[PDB]
Amino acid sequence: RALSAWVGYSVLGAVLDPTGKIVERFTPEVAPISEERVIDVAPPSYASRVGVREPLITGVRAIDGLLTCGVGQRMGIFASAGCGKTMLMHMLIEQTEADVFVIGLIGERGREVTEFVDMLRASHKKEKCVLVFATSDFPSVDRCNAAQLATTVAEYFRDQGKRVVLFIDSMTRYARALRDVALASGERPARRGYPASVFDNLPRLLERPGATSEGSITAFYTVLLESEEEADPMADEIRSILDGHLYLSRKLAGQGHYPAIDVLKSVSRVFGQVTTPTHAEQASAVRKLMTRLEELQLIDNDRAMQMRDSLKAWLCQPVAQYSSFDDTLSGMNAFADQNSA
Ligand SMILES: Nc1ncnc2c1ncn2[C@@H]1O[C@H](COP(=O)(O)OP(=O)(O)O)[C@@H](O)[C@H]1O
Repeated sequence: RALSAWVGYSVLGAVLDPTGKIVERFTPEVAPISEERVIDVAPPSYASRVGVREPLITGVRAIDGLLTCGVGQRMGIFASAGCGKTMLMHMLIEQTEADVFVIGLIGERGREVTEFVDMLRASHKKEKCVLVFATSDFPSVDRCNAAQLATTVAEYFRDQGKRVVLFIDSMTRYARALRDVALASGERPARRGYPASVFDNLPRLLERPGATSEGSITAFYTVLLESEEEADPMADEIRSILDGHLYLSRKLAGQGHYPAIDVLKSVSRVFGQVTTPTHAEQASAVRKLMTRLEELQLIDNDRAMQMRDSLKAWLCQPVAQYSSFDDTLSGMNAFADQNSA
């Protein structure tokens, strides 16, 4: 399982199978610069990293205002079917300003992999993106190697001083792949099916992104919620290792409200660390306003109803639209002024 892969500028604008071989390109080769690297390497020493200080502007108002991410943070995207998470990923790719984008699709159906590649084909920052994939037809070993290879490419470009963003689709599937790889060997599984090595190996992958002296890997990890929430232990044991999490709602999805971000169910554990005190005050004000508006739900009724509509309209944002951080904060200020009255 512990394989070596060839990474570098040669795979910029390219699709990789779980072994590091280029199986497709959507732009010419940027430069023939490569490196052989072990894809299951240990995370950087806790004493060598720099703290999550700077924020990462993702262009989305619901994130920049109430859930601001940090350069080096490890965010989670919690979704079920039809919550709109893949268009959220493409939105983040388009709007965010970063040197390199690295997507890692794990256990996805090959149709969806092709669809995402074709989406990357039309992006105007396509030469920055590197896709790594492992379809269902691949063994669990290769689905695991896919996420490890994506993290390794991100690490390569981090050591080059570049600002790197890393997506991993379905951390659930990488967890299940580690579980299956361990179970295929002599490993004992009484903990909800997952043996001991799974819980040591998940954070080993999660603790690799993060800011360094120069160069950084901000990472997003997606988690499937099934359609129950009564039986979902892996989601909650994954949320604990993340520096925040994004909750996507089937409710606002069925409404047509995208990004289907439930702001109240979400948090960025680096928000206060990457936001100015003014922004931090306005965020708490808008949070109180939202909790008051949803707490009320069963001339004082009319104003508050038009206010709920105004706020939900401000939170809604098509992937075409882009909002700068200044305008985002200008909207935050208005919806805080409303809380002050
Ligand atoms: N600009 C848009 N206008 C209307 N609907 C949109 C737009 N962008 C995304 N959607 C909705 O997002 C949904 C796709 O969700 P999807 O990303 O496939 O969720 P998942 O990734 O969890 O499968 C579609 O049903 C579509 O209605």
